[PDB]
Amino acid sequence: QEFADPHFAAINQKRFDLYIDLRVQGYSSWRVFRAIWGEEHMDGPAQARIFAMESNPYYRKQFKAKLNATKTSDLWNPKTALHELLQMVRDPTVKDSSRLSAIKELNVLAEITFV
Amino acid sequence: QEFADPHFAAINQKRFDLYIDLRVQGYSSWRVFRAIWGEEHMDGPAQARIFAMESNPYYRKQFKAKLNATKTSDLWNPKTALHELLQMVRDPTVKDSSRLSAIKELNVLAEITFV
Amino acid sequence: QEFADPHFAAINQKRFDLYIDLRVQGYSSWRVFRAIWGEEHMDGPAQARIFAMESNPYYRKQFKAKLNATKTSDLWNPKTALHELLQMVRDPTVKDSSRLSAIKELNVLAEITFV
Amino acid sequence: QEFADPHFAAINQKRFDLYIDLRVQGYSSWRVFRAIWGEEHMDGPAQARIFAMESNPYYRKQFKAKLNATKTSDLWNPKTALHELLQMVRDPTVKDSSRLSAIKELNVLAEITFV
Amino acid sequence: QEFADPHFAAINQKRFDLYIDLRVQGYSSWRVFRAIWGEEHMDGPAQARIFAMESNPYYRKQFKAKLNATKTSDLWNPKTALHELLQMVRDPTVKDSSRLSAIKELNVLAEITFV
Amino acid sequence: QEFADPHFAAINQKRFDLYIDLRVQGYSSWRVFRAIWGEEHMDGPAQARIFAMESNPYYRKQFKAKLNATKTSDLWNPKTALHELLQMVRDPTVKDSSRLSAIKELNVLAEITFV
Amino acid sequence: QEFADPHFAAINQKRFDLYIDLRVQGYSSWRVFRAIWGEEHMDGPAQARIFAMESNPYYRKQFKAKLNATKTSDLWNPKTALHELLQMVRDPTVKDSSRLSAIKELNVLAEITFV
Amino acid sequence: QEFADPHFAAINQKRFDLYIDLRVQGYSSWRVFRAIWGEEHMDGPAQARIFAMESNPYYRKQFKAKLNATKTSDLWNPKTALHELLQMVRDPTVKDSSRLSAIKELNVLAEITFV
Amino acid sequence: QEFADPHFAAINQKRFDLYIDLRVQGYSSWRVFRAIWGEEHMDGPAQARIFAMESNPYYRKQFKAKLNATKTSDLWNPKTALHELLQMVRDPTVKDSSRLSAIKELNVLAEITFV
Amino acid sequence: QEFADPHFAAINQKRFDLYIDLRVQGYSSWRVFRAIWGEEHMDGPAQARIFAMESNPYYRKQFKAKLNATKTSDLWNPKTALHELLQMVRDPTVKDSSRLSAIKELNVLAEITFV
Repeated sequence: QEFADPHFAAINQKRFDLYIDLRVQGYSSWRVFRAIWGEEHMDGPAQARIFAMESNPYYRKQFKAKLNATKTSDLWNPKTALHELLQMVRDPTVKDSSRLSAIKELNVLAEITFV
Repeated sequence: QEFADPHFAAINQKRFDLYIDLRVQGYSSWRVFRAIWGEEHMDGPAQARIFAMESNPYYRKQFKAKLNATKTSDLWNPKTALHELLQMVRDPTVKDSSRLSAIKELNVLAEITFV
Repeated sequence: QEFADPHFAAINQKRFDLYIDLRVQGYSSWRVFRAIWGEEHMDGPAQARIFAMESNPYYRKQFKAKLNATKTSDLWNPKTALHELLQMVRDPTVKDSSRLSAIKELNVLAEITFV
Repeated sequence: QEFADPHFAAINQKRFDLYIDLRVQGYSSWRVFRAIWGEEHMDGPAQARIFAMESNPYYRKQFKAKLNATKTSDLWNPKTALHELLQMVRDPTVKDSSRLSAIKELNVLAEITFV
Repeated sequence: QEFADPHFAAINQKRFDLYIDLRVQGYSSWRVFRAIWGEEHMDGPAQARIFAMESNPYYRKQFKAKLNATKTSDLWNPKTALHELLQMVRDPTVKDSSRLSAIKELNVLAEITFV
Repeated sequence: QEFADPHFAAINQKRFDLYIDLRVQGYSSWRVFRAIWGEEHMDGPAQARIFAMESNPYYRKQFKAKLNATKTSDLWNPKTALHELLQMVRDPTVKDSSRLSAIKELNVLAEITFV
Repeated sequence: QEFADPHFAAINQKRFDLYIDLRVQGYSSWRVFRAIWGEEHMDGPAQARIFAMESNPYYRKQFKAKLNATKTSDLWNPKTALHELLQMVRDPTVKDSSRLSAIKELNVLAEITFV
Repeated sequence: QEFADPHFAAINQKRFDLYIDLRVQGYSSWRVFRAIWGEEHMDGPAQARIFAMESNPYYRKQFKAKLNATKTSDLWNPKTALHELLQMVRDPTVKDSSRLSAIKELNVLAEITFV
Repeated sequence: QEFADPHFAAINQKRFDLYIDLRVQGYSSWRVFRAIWGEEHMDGPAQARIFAMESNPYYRKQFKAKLNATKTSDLWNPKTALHELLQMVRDPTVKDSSRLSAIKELNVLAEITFV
Repeated sequence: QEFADPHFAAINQKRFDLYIDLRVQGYSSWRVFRAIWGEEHMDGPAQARIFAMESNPYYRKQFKAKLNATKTSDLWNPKTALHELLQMVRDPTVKDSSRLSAIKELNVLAEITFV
């Protein structure tokens, strides 16, 4: 499918489930297309194909169902927040004001004001 | 219709419904034109054709009706807000101050201050 | 009328009503000229012709009448505000701080602080 | 009058009234000169001629009289404020922070916090 | 007088009164020189001649007298403030944040919060 | 494995444990790939291979388990916060506002206001 | 005196009084040198000669005496503040945020909040 | 060792202690490598070798032990804070806002508000 | 003395007193060197010679003595503050936000809020 | 010593005391090297030699001793703060916002609000 076709589902259905799950977990678009649909990027307009598959009625319904079926503890739980802030702290590409603010917020969260 | 004609409706009516629904859901203009009306972009002035079809009395009336007929729980419900903030968190193109602020707001929302 | 003439009304009167209505609804100038008066842009100074037709006594009086005759619920009602903020959220051209602030305000409005 | 002459009034008096009225309504200078005095711009220094006619004793006195004679409801009344903010909202050239702030203020004004 | 001479007064005295009055009303320097003393600009250093005539004892004394003799209602009265803010609002060269702030302050002044 | 293959685990399993541990400790991606998988960077798209191995079901499950199994005292304890702020203070590449803020926060934490 | 000589006073004494008075009134240096000492600028280093004459013991003592002898009503009295803010308002070179702030402060001062 | 080898310890053990101590005192990485391991920089990727030696299990364990064994008075004691702020004050490369803020904080700390 | 020699005092002692006094009054370095030691700048590194003479034990002791011997009314007394703010107001090179803030502070100081 | 050698002390010991004293007083590094060790800069990497001599155990111990032996009145006493702020005020290279803030803080300190 190198064209821009919304309705071609029920033939490639297992691939659409991987895309829906990876998207509902929260990772961005664009790349997930590279992951699941290979290097079909730059076929025509890549954004066109991406948002064309982003508009399937099958997509929309299954995405809404899976999104509403996930409890709000597999998306944001305290330990993941600590890990994300720590990732931002230890990355030497985040500029320095952002690292300072991340240290501030890790300080505020875990009552670590010298105690 | 490669011209800029407001009133040519009642001949292409199913296409106007897809456009109205996709727009009322909230996605931007410009691209939705690429989606539903193919690659007729850059025919003349693309913005001219877009806002010419954006000014149909048929458009305006049906858009207002469908917009007022949608309950305020298919546009913004808490779980969609969590998913959008998480999308902004896990995207490595959002600069770093925005990611920090998104983490802050996800922190504030779900009472996740170490509890 | 490729010149800059204020008083030439009562001959083209139906076109002036479309312009007045589209302007009173709130959309910007410049383009509405492209819409209703074709591609007569860049005839001389486009801004000159635009603000020359923007200064007709007939214009001013009818614009004031139609503007004062519109109830303040066809301009800003809550559901339109929700739709505009959602448009700004789902547009991937709005930079990232603006998207974060739009999410914040949609959060504040519809009491959606985890409830 | 392609020179820079303050006192040449009482010969061109109807043109000076249109200029005074358009200026007292609040629109900017520079262009109003293009409107009422044709394309005599760039004759010498355009700003020189503009502020030379801006310094006539006849001008000053009539401008002060007409400015003090206008009630403060033909300049700023609530419905005009709503229309101006809406113009700023629907213009796709206003950057995105300004549009967000305009939405905020339209929100604050018309008690539209979900009610 | 194409030189830089402070004391040459009592010969050109009517011109010095126009300059003093235009300056005491509040308009900037530089141009007022163009207005009253023609196009003698760029003779030598224009700023040199301007601030040389700005330092006459005759100037200083008459300027102080006329400045202290003007009541504080020909400089700033409410209606002039409304007109200046409206000028800043309707000028399409003022950037967009300044226009928003001007609308805010016009809102604050004339108790126009939906009332 | 110079391709982009998610499921090739159970053959290289000890390498996946080092990656999981180094990532769960908080250091960034990209480099950890250089560390554990040599200089296989720029094989194709490096980000593609990185986030392809970042999407293994085996990865996800083991990463979640190890992340939830680590007590919140091997990630952020007070002495590590002091050391990180001190690192930011003594690094002559952090610009000067960030160093000032780091000194401020080290001041605030350890009650060192002249006492 | 095209050199840089501090002590050459008591020969040119009337010129030093004009300089002291113009400086004590508050106008900047550099130009006052152009005014009183002609176009001797760029002789060597202009700043060198300026601050060399700025360091005379005769200068310092007379400057201190004249500065302490001036009452604090020939430097800042309310009407001069109004005139300076008005100058900043009516100058079309002051950018637009500064003009807005000047209007704000003129508003705050003269109790002109619609009264 | 011009390669990138984690486990080569117990042969060069005294050098690893100097590195651990200098790092635990708080000075940055990169240079400490230049200090203790000579000019082996730019062998391959310098950051690669640096963070490869930064990931030794021997390193990690000894670094954690020495870091937890240092009392919080050899890292930040009041007199060191005064010295660091004074260093930032007397350095003519710190820009001017940072110097002003450093003076402010030195003012706040040592109760030096004219007393 | 075109070299960089700290101890050469007791031969040139009157020059060192002028430097100490001019520095203790508060004017910057660099230029004072031009003033008292002629045009010996750019001999080698000018900053090197300047801070070499800035490090004499004789210098340090006499500078400390003279600095501690000056009462805190020859450095900052109210009338000097008024004069400095007025200098900043009347200088047309200070940008416009700084001039506005200077007017604000002169307003705040001398109780000149319309009284 | 044109190499990078930490331990070569007890031969050049008087030079190390001057360096320690000048550093403990608070002046920056880099230049102090130029002062005490001549023009040996750019021998290899200047920063390398500087921080190599900055890491001597003899250095560290004597620096700590001398730093802890200095009373907190030879580093920051009120009169030095007044002198530093005055230096920043009278330097015409400090930009204008910094000068304004320095005037503000000198105002705040010495109770000089018109009294």
